[PDB]
Amino acid sequence: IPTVYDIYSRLLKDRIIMLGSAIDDNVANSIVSQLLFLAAEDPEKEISLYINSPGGSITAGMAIYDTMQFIKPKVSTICIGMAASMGAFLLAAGEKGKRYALPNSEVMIHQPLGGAQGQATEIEIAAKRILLLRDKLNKVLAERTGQPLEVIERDTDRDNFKSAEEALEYGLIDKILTHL
Amino acid sequence: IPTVYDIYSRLLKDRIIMLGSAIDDNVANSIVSQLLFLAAEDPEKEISLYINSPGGSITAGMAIYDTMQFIKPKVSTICIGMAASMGAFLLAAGEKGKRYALPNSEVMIHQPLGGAQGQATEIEIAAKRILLLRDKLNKVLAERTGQPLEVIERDTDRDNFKSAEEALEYGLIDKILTHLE
Amino acid sequence: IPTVIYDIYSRLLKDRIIMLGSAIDDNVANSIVSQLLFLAAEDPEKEISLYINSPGGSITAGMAIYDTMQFIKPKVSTICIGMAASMGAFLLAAGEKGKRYALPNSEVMIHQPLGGAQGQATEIEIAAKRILLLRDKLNKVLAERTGQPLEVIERDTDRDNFKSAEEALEYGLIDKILTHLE
Amino acid sequence: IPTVYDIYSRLLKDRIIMLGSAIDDNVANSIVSQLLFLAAEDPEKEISLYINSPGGSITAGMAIYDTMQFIKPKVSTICIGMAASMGAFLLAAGEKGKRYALPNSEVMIHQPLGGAQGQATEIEIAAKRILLLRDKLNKVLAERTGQPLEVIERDTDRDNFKSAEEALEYGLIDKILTHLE
Amino acid sequence: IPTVYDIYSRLLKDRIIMLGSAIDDNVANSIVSQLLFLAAEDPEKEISLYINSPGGSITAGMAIYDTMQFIKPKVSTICIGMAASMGAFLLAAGEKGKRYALPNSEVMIHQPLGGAQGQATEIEIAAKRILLLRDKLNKVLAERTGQPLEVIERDTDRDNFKSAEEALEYGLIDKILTHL
Amino acid sequence: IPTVIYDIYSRLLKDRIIMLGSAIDDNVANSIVSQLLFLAAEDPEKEISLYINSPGGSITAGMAIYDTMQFIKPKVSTICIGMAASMGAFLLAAGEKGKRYALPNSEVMIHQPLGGAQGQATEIEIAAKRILLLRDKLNKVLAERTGQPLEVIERDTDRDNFKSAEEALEYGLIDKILTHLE
Amino acid sequence: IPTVYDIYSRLLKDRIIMLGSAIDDNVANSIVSQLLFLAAEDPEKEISLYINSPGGSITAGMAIYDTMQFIKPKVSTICIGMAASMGAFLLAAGEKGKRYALPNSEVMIHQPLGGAQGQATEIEIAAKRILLLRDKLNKVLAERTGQPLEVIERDTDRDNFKSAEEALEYGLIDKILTHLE
Repeated sequence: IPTVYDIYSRLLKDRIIMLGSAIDDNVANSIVSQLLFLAAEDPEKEISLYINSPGGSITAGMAIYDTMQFIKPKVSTICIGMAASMGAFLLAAGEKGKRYALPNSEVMIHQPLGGAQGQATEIEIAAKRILLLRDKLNKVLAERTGQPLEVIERDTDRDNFKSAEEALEYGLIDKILTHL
Repeated sequence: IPTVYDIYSRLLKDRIIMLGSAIDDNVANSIVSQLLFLAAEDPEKEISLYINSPGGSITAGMAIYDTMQFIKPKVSTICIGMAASMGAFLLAAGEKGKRYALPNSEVMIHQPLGGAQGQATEIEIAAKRILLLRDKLNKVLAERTGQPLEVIERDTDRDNFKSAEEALEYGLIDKILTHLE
Repeated sequence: IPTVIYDIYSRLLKDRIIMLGSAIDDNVANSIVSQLLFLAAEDPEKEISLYINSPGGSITAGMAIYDTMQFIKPKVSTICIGMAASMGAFLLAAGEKGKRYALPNSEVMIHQPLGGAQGQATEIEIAAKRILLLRDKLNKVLAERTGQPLEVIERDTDRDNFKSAEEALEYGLIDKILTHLE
Repeated sequence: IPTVYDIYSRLLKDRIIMLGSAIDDNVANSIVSQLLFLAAEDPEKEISLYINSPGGSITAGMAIYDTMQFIKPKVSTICIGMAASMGAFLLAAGEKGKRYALPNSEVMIHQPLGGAQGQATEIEIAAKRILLLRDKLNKVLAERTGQPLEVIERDTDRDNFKSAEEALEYGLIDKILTHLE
Repeated sequence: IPTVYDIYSRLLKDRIIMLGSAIDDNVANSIVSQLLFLAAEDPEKEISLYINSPGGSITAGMAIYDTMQFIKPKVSTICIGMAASMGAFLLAAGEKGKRYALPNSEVMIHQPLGGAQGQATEIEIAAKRILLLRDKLNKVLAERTGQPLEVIERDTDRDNFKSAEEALEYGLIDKILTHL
Repeated sequence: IPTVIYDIYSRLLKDRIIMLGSAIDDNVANSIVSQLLFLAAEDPEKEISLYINSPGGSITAGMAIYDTMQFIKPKVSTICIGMAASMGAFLLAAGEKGKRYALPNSEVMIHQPLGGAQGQATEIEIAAKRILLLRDKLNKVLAERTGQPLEVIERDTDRDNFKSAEEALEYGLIDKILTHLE
Repeated sequence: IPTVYDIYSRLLKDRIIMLGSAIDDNVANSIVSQLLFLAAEDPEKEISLYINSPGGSITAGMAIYDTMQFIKPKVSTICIGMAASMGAFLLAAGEKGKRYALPNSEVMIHQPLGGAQGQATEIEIAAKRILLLRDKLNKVLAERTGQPLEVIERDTDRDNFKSAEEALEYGLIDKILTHLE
């Protein structure tokens, strides 16, 4: 980032948030803070969230997600480059009707990844958790896309890569931008 | 973090503290300092503490906890994303009636983790300590939630994960926010 | 990066010039896209110049830049200075047709995508199928930008293909080889 | 931390010093510098030193200690979270009558830790030193607490963990907070 | 570096660029940017490029080189301390007649270094490349020095170290400064 | 290091106070010497105070400080706060005779030089000869500063020698033990 | 390095350059830049270069050296603490008559260090180079000191450590200071 004053900061002035990295507790905390701030400046005006991320932590993602739905402003999402795992999720969380993607953008969805370690009990505790998480997310996706849960389930069994059009068709995005 | 003033700093101007990392001596020291500062600016106005943390050091946590109860202002807590171990604890420490959580927030509670090393004596010294710590915390939770000690004890024997509603039911939060203002 | 005259790269951005002099990854892409978006907001009418000296990078990170370039109103002129390979070469070719330059000793290299699979037969197939489409997708874009028929681009990028400024001009990657600015 | 003026710095403006880390030559040097600075701004006004530290170097600690007793201002200490080894020591060094601690604060005291390496002679040189150090410190504690040396000696043979009340009873703190004002 | 407002920056104010490190994509990018900037401030005034470098990437070097020949201003070069590989090259790229070097400066030239790895084909692809690179550079040197290609070729077979005078004689520099 | 107007240590320098609270190496010496030189340029008349809490350091780095102290016009007062060993102790003793203080529980340790040789017999001899002279050189300086006869300093620094504030006062390292700042 | 404006920078304002580290391409580049800058501000006024360095790269050194002789201003050198290898060299490069050193300063000179690796040819290429370098430097030293080349050669065969006086006698410095101003 070129200190022209942060570049990303000047862009925030026009109500634009840039997510171009993996999603972890830290990134989430920043983006959530940006969202909260924008909502305080003008809870009326729209917000744009560009997304080019490989995914990240399930919780960190939901923090962003909920924050988006929580604030008054409508958050428009634009998948630029690539949006997978939570990244894809967040793209779909954008205000229905304002979820865009560029021509060669790419989108990928899949079931949750995790790990258990310890006693049988402990592992069960973790397996039960992740499974609910999977179920919780799939349901959210169903609403955002329109696909029936059954589909989302079978479709995210393994890495599912989709093109912008394929993404439009599935119900992840609403339109493919070409000129600004 | 952006500089459009430090972002987290501008948010502090509206009396909002952001905890989005593990809790250690350092983080505790920062948040306590923020709380103390806010209390000096206007000991009358409310304070909001967003929480998305995996937990941390028992002592570092209590430092925050006590500081919250100590200052005049009422600290409102909002679990955003995830609050476990001390994180969950702090969420519950928020002014009764103003402890919120978002729809897909998640909350986990459990007994303390630690380690002993050395002579039998030394290990006993540590085992006796941690056990009291566990007991001390559990009692605090009982008050904050309303659950009887017995329950908190049995319920935190091993990692206990709860949804926002499950959290509301247990007495950790008071309401699940969905719309702002 | 010398502090004053404040980032030098920043002062250069003031004259609407973006410098890409490193590999291309999610991070770099994010910065450059941000610069492009910013410039388009300042004056969607004026031209933009993107100097390029990069070894290539992530396919996605690249397309992000690519699409952003085609997306914004301003016309993005590209100048291969030193070296432009993989996505780097690609981006050079994405510059507004007619304003894609390269200096005398610039060098340009193109090739098919690199990647890796790991896991069950299924998983590997999933990856092989993906990369292959990616290759195909990119090759098509190149055909348009260069004028070469897909067939050529395919056979020509089977293995690292190094080209000189002239060879690059001939292939249709650049339009002119700059020599001075008086 | 957050820059809204560094936060720890703004807090120093109200004459408050934050010790929330282990104590080493470096930390000591910073805190001593802060103390000296505050004494130059107004040698009349009180100073507050919040403490949440695991302890540290015996010398680094004494530097702070002496500096506290040296300057004109009276240094009030507040154990927030946890104060052990030198940390505990410093808490006890606070101006008698103004050594506080919050509800769930925790305090631990113990004899010195060290190491020798080399020739018999060299080890003896080190053993003789540390032993005097132990003795020197114990005496200081006796004065600050009121306990007779005999007690301090036997009581710090091995890690001794105390609760806020237990700490009040021993004579380490004077009062336990709860509500500011 | 110390503040004067950076020191290397204040020196840039008098139109002086300092190259005192190896040459890599990054360094090249910085220096090229400095050159472009200076050319925008006053395409009429001269520019001075002090050089004390062990060499670097062939491409990173050429980027600098071409940029020097490309801009309107004349770039004067001064080898201070040591200039080898590309470093030497850049010294020779300075505006003919204004390529200086201090008394105990030292200059070294040599053929390109690189590496191949993989299938016979792949290695051939790399060998063919580097060889052309060598040839390309040698030709550039011939022009800048005046030496016939034949000489440059045989002379750079292995590390060739030259003193300021030896450098003057070869045609790399034009004069050895004593006290400006 | 809390920046507040501005870095704590800097504001303290404004009142002519230098803080040495770390080991002594080429770097630290360079900073402290620079501070001393600066203070001497601001007012070569006014006194300077050098607080010391250091484990010691490089013999040369130390002497650099030492000489600089004796070199400048201002009189440098030293205060051992916490601990002063090896060069640290040395520097404390270098303070203007009469203004070398120490707090109640300060501690001071002195000892002969530490080093290492490596290589040919010759090379090792070169190093052994050097360090020995260094030891001798320093001991002499200490004799003057303390008042103790060389013989004593020699025998007394054969192995780590730890001294209390009083023991330090008695030896002649400090002049008075402070109790009030005033 | 305390920000008063930075100490080293304020010192540069009075035309003083501080070299207190090993000498490498980077340090050389900085010091050269400082020298060039000072020469632009007032090519008439003298410049002082304090030196406390263990030595460094032969080329990095020469860059400084030549730059010193190149600029109009006369560069006065002061060995403070220690000056070895190139460091010693630079001390000797100071304007004859203004090369000082403090009482306990120390100065060490020696022949060049390096390394070869590869084919016989390659090694010869390097051996031939370093040898010329040694010869080149020795000659410079002869001029600066007054000693005949033969002496410098034999005298730097192996690490040669000299005291301030020994340094004065050899012709490296001109006077040993003892009172500034």
